[PDB]
Amino acid sequence: ISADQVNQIIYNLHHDPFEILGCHLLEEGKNTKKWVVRAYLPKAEAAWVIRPTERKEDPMNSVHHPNFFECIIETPELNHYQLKVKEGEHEKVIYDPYAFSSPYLTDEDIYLFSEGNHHRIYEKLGAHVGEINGVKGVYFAVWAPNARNVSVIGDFNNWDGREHQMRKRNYTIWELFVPEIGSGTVYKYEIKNSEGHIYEKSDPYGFYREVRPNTASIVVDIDNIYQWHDEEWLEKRRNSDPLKQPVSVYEVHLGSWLHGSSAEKMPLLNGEADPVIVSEWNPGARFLSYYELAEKLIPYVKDMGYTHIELLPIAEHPFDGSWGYQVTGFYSPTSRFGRPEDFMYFVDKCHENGIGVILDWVPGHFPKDSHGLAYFDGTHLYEHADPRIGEHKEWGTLVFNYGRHEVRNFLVANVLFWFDKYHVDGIRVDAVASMLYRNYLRKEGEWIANEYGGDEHIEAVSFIREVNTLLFEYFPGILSIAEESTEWEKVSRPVAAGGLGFNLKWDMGWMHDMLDYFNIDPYFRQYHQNNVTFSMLYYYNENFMLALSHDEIVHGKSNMLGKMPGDEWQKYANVRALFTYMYTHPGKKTMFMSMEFGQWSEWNVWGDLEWHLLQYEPHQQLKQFFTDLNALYQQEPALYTHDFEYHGFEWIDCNDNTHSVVSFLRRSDDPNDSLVVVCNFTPQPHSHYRIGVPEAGYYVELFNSDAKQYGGSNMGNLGGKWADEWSFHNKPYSLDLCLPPLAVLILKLDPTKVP
Ligand SMILES: [Mg+2]
Ligand SMILES: [Mg+2]
Ligand SMILES: [Mg+2]
Ligand SMILES: [Mg+2]
Repeated sequence: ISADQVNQIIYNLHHDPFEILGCHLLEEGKNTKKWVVRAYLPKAEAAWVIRPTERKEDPMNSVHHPNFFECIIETPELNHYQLKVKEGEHEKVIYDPYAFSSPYLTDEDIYLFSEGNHHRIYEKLGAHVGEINGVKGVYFAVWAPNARNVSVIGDFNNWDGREHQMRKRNYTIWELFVPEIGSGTVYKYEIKNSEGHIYEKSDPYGFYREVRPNTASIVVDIDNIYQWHDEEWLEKRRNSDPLKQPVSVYEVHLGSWLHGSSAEKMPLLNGEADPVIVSEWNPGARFLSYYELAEKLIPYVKDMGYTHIELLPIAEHPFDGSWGYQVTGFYSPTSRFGRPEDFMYFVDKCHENGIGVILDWVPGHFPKDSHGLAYFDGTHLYEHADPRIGEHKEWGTLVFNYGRHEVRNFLVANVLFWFDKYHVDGIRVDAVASMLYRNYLRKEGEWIANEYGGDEHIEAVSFIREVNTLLFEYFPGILSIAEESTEWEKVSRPVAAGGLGFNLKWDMGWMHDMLDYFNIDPYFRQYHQNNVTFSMLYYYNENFMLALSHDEIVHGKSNMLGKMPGDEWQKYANVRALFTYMYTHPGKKTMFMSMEFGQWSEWNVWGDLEWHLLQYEPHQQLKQFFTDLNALYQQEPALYTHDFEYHGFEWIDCNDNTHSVVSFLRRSDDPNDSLVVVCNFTPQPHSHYRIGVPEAGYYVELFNSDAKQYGGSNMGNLGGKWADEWSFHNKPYSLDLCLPPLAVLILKLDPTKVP
């Protein structure tokens, strides 16, 4: 490029910067092409072009001006890239602001979508504010290849689409530009199918939706509604390995954490709306907005000390009682809690407080509701036509045709969408087995095998691998968490190693072992010592997340206290011992709202949590317990640097079944960060109990779950204990401990202590 062209850009004299900025073809070779990407990045000193799907990165060079950059790249196609931009000591990664010169679908967009590889399809499908032929308006586009006709109906034409019939492009996608309407427009698509039947559909790629049970889509100017402040969070994430950090997740169902009064409006970020009543049977209650949740949930979490919030599915869903797991509006955060920019504000405020956001994401199925994706164009479009692979009959839902390119693309791009537009830090996928098996919840003679005779759902395995390949290329540093309940192998291993590409898997066997164990009367736990220790046998086959989830405190299973035997003191003590063990056992941690304050009743998705319990000392003490435990977890490297290496854990003794006592070490990089953990899972105290330790010296009692401030009896070692030169458990030194009842101790060598 010339200096004159540069200067035109720098001084805002150029007639159309898209002519120069963005990605432009320079030449075509025999087997490749030469491209330039240009960027004007005021205040940046350096920039790179990332091609995350090829795992490449090329520096950009300043050209004529220190803030004007170019990068020449040879490759057959340059569809997928990001700009990494350094301003002083800080780096951000963004999509190219000049990527798309027009709001309409190009030939190239259509080709990539036809092939299943348009990672940014949601920039063109759906509804977008823009300009065509000189006039501002909204561009609508929808995939419906077998429809006979499609029209845009909405507020702007009183729901009569005769003058807003769409144009079909390439036998596949319908479009229309509507001048002089903007964000806030309410609409649907009116489709006529091959039989002549006329019906109404919400926008599959819609960005916002009326409040259930209404279903019209609403136009959002998604790139001009919110100003983020989380660049430093996003930089640290991208440059860190979350597997080597503390990860303690507070799992939350937004609709049922806390309710407000329906006698007032729902406040929004700089605005308000009518209240959304929780149900017809509880009409005095409304949901809190994303905005109110930012102001209330986030400081609550921060003070408790969790590193992450995990949300039950926030994608738009018609029935509260599905908990969000039957989604019909995959590209919009539920309108129960306000607008897209209110959820953006929630995430930005998490990041300001140093808290990450994990979304439960639901690619496995979708419900039959007629506004949604089902039978979209008068054919089996999103779902597979064969009910043996396209329906989950026991659930009454439909299963995506993962082999069909445009369906694969809908979902792959949807996962990316949440990380792009809403800056989330992770996803969690429930019931991964439901996708992986062609015989899932199907009787003999009612499913068919794959092309090799097996039960593996090949197309679904390929989709999962593609999702996780792409996610980590575009957004390194994120969490991709699976729950897979059939011992499918290598769930949390890289795709190139034959895995499914997740980086963490819920340890469901661990969860069952613990909750079954703790539910046993303590005298009988001697017959089930193996529940305590067994999960360490397979532990290194995956990267495990230790999750005690929402699913465990519903349907007659009781809340945590209710699972435990004994009198009220012992029930609390059991909860503290279980969770101290959980936080000291190798693996990352997840627990569900209400567990941290000892709610007695099961989680009820139709009400809110029993916050009044925190008026009382025992609940307050348990909450302080969790606060201190989260703090300890973040403060002790041996609890998080080596979760997934043999070095990070070793049993000291796990053979005393007759007293339900086990002990173990956790280690990190520094040998002085080693921790000694001792568990007593009966109510019998022990005044002298010997445990082998690896070094001489004074072992401080760093944590004790029987402390009086946690509701315990305050038994313990009065600060700590000198090791004896007295070999035990095959170690040269040993501690003569007092073990409190139904309690866990954590001890740590203070090598500077005065003898
Ligand atoms: Mg009509
Ligand atoms: Mg399940
Ligand atoms: Mg057993
Ligand atoms: Mg309530």
